[PDB]
Amino acid sequence: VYLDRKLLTLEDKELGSFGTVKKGYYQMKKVVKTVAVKILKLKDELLAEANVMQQLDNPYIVRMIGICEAESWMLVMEMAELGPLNKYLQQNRHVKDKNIIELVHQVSMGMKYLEESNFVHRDLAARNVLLVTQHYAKISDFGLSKALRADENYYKAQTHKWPVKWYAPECINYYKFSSKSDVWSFGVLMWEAFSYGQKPYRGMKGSEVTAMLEKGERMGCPAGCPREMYDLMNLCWTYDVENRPGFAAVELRLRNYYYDVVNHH
Ligand SMILES: CNC(=O)c1nn(C)c2ccc(Nc3nccc(-n4cc(N[C@@H]5CCNC5)c(C)n4)n3)cc12
Repeated sequence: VYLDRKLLTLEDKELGSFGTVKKGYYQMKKVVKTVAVKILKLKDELLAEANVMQQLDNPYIVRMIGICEAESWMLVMEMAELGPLNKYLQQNRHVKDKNIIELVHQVSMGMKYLEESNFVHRDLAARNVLLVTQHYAKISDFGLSKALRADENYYKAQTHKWPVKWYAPECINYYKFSSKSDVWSFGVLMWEAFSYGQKPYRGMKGSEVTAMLEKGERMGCPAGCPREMYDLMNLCWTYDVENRPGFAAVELRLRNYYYDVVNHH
């Protein structure tokens, strides 16, 4: 878990600026590993974030190499070279619809695993999906993540920063976070991906988003997004937690549509 700082080389320039994200290199048993490092420069939160990641083992989740306590607290992770999914899509507007399905399906596989492992992500958004390649997505940013209690299906937040546009109505109304509330967030993530990284509920206040959802209104279908994918987004946005599908059902719908699109092309 605790890394040797002598074996870590950080780059001067930062990838993003909580703290900062920097590129580095970790001298391993034989090969040198390119890493992305979360630098605090909050400590308990970074250690809790590292503890969650240490427990996760899935191809569609960012792997943590370890933690290092130096001039600042550091979270060292395997590098996903292409960066955040939203920024990638904003910069590469010609990514094909089939490719977008492939990527959101990968996110759904990672989330199906998280749900099976009884962890709630609580910040599932396109800015928190990183690309290894144009055809390989991983989920990152476990800072708000919680291991569910053995006797409960949800995490109850004691007191209300929250990305409200990604949050299910029960998160807002009852401060209850479950895998079903991550399904809601995943619906918003699908909308962002098919909208090529555009922000959801454009120009609206958090209170206006709450009022809109309460009226039963939902975001429209993004340009070029297939009806089947929009139908899935709307299903993720099922107001009532009990009637909302879980990730096993969401991943299966995506898997089947993806292979239908693959074999049609
Ligand atoms: C803010 N800008 C960036 O992160 C970023 N910009 N560019 C150009 C990048 C290129 C590669 C990677 N590669 C990577 N590979 C593995 C892990 C990470 N991580 C990033 C976060 N936080 C960022 C804050 C919210 N979501 C992401 C965490 C926790 N891990 N990044 C990240 C970035």
